[PDB]
Amino acid sequence: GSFVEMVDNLRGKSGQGYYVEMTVGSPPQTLNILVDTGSSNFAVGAAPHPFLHRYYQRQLSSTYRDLRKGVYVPYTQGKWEGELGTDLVSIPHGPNVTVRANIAAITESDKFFINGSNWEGILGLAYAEIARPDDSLEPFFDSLVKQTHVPNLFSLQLCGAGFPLNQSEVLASVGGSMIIGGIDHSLYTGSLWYTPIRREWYYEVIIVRVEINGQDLKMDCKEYNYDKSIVDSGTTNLRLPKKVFEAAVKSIKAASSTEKFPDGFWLGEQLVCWQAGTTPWNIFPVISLYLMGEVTNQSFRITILPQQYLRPVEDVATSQDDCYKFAISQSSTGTVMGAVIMEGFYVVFDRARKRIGFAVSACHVHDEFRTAAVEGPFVTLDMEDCGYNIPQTDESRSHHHH
Ligand SMILES: CN1C(=O)[C@]2(CC(C)(C)Oc3ccc(-c4cccc(Cl)c4)cc32)N=C1N
Ligand code: NI
Ligand code: NI
Repeated sequence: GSFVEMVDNLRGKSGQGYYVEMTVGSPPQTLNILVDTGSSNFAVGAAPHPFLHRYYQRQLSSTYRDLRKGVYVPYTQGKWEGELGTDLVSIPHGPNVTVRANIAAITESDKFFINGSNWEGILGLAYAEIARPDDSLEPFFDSLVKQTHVPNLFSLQLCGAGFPLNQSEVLASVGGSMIIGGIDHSLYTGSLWYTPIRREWYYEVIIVRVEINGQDLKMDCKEYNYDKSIVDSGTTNLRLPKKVFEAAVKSIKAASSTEKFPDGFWLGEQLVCWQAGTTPWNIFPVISLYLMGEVTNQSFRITILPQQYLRPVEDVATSQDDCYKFAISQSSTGTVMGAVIMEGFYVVFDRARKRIGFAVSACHVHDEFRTAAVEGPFVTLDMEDCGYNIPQTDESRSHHHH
């Protein structure tokens, strides 16, 4: 219940992801790698790029093997692509093991790397189903478990920033822990509650109820999971399906109505500020997501504060003020529980038992009046099915799974 060596092994800049130090090759080449529960490839910069100080040099590794197959991964704003291979991989502030893993050597990319983020690659921690080019490319965590005696579980404590801030010219530093193979009891307090992983592709879960400041949104619960709900350390915001987003914003606007913010604020495109230390936290409501319990007809709730959904961004021009970005945003691809959710909680990705645990994080930002909370059970007699079934395309139906 104590993993001192892996506590505080995450770093990053606010809004630019949390990364862990990894080594690749023989002798070990250190890179900073974004921890991403929303994808399933281990992919690292492997050629010069303007935003990289360093990259994986395959020619310098005696243990590198080329798989003689390329990989191309487009997404909304751009792409990464490169060459598949295997090499020896370790996590210096992780388990004392070295594994041979698939590595996608990124040779070309567009709007992938971010100036100043300080990471050079991505560690996709989700399941094989969503790996590229296909599900036969074994993800890193699968290789780790198979090759070692590391328990099939990892846990994440993402610790977000708060005012006062150290620097005006750079983004706020963030920290956290990725405990590989276990649960560290110093990272949480109170009860640890589990929700089932609905299906092993993304870390998919089911939300059964949503409340804003104690008030039920009263929507068909399938709307909350349209077309999926996932836990994603590779997303900054809490992202909500259109209908849910609009309902949530209406409620948050109403509660906070003493303050008249520009439309740009609610779109996440503009900061709002108060004089240092005077932020009226109490005018902003708590948000509770009720997640399906392990027991039929049970749920538990995770509750977050405005300290989680209003992200601190220090303004060079107004460094005397505390300024915030609204970090709840609209989705067309379902609910995404990103850093806005995860920074409230210690989150246990219990792959062995097909479940995700939540407990109050020992590092969450709060005040003297309210705390992020994990509470249950809530019993609902004859609880409905809140899961959505994504329409099956012919292309996906046509795949064989041998
Ligand atoms: C949603 N999501 C992505 O778009 C993605 C997809 C992938 C192809 C792995 O590329 C990236 C790259 C950077 C970030 C990023 C960039 C800045 C901050 C953060 Cl948290 C992540 C997120 C992703 N992984 C995700 N989970
Ligand atoms: Ni080191
Ligand atoms: Ni076949």
